[PDB]
Amino acid sequence: ARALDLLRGLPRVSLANLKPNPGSKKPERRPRGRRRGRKCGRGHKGERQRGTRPRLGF
RNA sequence: AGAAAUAACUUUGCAAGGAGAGCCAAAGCUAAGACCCCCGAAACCAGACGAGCUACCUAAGAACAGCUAAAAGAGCACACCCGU
Ligand SMILES: [Mg+2]
Ligand SMILES: [Mg+2]
Repeated sequence: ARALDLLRGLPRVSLANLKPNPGSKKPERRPRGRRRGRKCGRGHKGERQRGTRPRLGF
């Protein structure tokens, strides 16, 4: 084929070369820094923030 | 001191079928990736431990000078007790 000819002049494939397909492994989000975490997205004081808002549909 | 589903979005496989039984299917299924904090009440209920402090009670013991007065929850006043 065409690509199979490309592989001949590249380095050997091994577990040091692999990669995920771009766009698959979305990066993670952690509350650290001035953007992600100062209130970590939970908003001002209120039962929204503490994780105590009424049941779904109240 | 940011743990996780329901959908959605992205990338793969296979595609009228997907999935290694059960499930879904009028382009859908299978897989992965992403997203939901920490400290703090007065309390409540159950079972234990406490009357060597203090409140009261029981058994058997102990103390209460001297003076005045004689059988009195008597007067002055030590030990003793209390705490204006
Ligand atoms: Mg996380
Ligand atoms: Mg006693």
